[PDB]
Amino acid sequence: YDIPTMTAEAVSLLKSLISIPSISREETQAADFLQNYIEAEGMQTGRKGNNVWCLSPMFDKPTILLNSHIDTVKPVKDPFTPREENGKLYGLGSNDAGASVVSLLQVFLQLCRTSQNYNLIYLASCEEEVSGKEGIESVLPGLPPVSFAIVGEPTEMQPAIAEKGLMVLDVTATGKAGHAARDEGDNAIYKVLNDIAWFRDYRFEKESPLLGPVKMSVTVINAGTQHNVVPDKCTFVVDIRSNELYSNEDLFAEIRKHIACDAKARSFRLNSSRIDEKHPFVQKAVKMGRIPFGSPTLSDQALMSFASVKIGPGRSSRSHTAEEYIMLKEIEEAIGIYLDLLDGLKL
Amino acid sequence: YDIPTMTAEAVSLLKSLISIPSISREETQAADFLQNYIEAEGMQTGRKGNNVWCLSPMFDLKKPTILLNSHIDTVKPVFTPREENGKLYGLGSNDAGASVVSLLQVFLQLCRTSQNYNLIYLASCEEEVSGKEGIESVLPGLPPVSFAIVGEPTEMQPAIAEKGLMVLDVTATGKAGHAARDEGDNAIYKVLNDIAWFRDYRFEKESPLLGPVKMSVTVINAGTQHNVVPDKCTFVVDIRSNELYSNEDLFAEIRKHIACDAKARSFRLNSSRIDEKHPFVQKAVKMGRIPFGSPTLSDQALMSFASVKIGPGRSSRSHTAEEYIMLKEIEEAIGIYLDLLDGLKL
Ligand SMILES: [Cl-]
Ligand SMILES: [Cl-]
Ligand SMILES: [Cl-]
Ligand SMILES: [Cl-]
Ligand SMILES: [Cl-]
Ligand SMILES: [Cl-]
Repeated sequence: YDIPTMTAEAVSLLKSLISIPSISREETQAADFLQNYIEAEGMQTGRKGNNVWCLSPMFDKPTILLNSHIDTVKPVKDPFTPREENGKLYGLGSNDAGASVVSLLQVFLQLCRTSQNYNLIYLASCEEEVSGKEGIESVLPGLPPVSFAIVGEPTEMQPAIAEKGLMVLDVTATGKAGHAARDEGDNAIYKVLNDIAWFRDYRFEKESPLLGPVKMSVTVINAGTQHNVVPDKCTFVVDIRSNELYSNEDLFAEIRKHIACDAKARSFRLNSSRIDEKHPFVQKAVKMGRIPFGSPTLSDQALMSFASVKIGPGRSSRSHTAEEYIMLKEIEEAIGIYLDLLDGLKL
Repeated sequence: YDIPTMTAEAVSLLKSLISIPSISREETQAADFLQNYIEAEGMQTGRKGNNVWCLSPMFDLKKPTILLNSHIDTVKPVFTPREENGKLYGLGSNDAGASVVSLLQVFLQLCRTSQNYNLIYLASCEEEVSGKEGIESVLPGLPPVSFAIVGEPTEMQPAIAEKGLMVLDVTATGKAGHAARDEGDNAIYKVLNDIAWFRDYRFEKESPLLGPVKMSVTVINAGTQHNVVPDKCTFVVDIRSNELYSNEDLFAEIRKHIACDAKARSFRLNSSRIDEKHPFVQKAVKMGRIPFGSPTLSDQALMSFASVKIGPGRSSRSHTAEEYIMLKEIEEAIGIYLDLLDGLKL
């Protein structure tokens, strides 16, 4: 396989992508450029919103989905004009997750000219950064059944075989009005003090070797208006991160048995992910010296019910950061590693 | 003394004052009128801002001085005086024009008699908002005050104790970071034990007149987005002392228990007290008056010397729609004030 030519082409397509603003929900022009780029490779695409896909020829055999996102986080030097400096390509969305988008497509295109035991689907999803309803969630029900998926996010090409989920809970304590200088009222602030300590100290029974215990964090609180008015109402927000041993639904039910104050989940759908260690892909990865781990960062894996693994070029620490960059050498390395894992893989 | 004549003159001045709008900080015209009135009575006045005072004749520093005080400002309407059912309506009639007019008549009469003490009459402004241009601006400039009488609606019963006010802002400081990672320092978790402490602690000294120091945590705020560990959390504490502590005494104890940066908006609105064995108090009790403790702030809070709060009307009427004062209340006040002060061996 011609790695240097795939790398040189992946890098030019990424410069184009960095130059096109593609913040969550305002990704139309980037999606245009992507679709029109693939079309020029003799491939017939599919589209829904700013989500673009491409099925392999002669399908339906197990199917492997190759996926990453084209939306970016808002900025914050340089704007989004690409710049190269002694091996580094600077740009918003270069590390998270552009580098993965350009590598997987080059790999998809090369593998479409080889004889494999599986069908292959490429997907450039949108609204990943805000967990948006018109992202990946809107496309899965139309595509053919997915047997296995690779999600491209920066993991220094290490296989993330477990990923924490996300659930946000709004809790409200209702007290009673009064004069603070008198013997009147029910203080809504006092009512939530034990609740907050419980959120910080409670440990769910099942603990994961890869993600440790379920994590819960009280990160926003509000109550009261002026100093001589009894606070009637108090609201707080809990950010909850399941391990792969629990659903968001299992956690909410447990929590409602210990907390008396009204509590509501904003959603239950962004669950944790898991893939069995004997899975053929995990097994070939390990035989190639890769070290499987568990990721604390949410991705498009959370909207996938089928088995998946998170593995892509770049590093976590550069994401959502000033002067974000990807190394030309990391893209070269990613393409070659992706090719070795997939070529001759039997599910 | 001619009590009926004094009463008609006091009631006549009260009408003229009600008609002049004097919302806190905007009492210039009401103070102009009042200054002129006092000058026309043949008394030389003193003035600073909208505070008007005058001193008894032959004032000497070898005798003790009693200060008579009330305020000319009023709260915003909830001003044309009407009379109906032996009762005078208008903004500032109960709180506190009725004391203003009564104390002035009492002052002008005692100034023509021989007493063991000197007198100062003071009409202060900005009381309702405890403003800096009010009584706080005047006191350091006057001669020494042995004790003062503050005229507020107490039904001519003496308030010998008054609560103070202190507001505290406490801030916990942490460190930001990602909530799903092993990062940051949560500023909200830092304040949990503190808030329980403010609600459960009881100061050692309780008053029979005001009960114990009261503290309440009434406002809390922290955080912005769910995935970011909060690095700041601020809350507010409303604290009302009894007469057995200054606000600084309360702050020093609080700081021994709370590590988080805590800052008072001010210490200056302290509790007040006058000893039960003070001669004025003993005279009142002898006349069948019943001393009590008031939970309501007044200009007493800015006086470091001993004081008693006693005036015509009832506090239930203050700050209310259709404010009034019974004419019989001005008449009674004048006579009670004169039985108390006339011949008092200070
Ligand atoms: Cl997501
Ligand atoms: Cl109040
Ligand atoms: Cl952060
Ligand atoms: Cl998040
Ligand atoms: Cl201060
Ligand atoms: Cl005393």
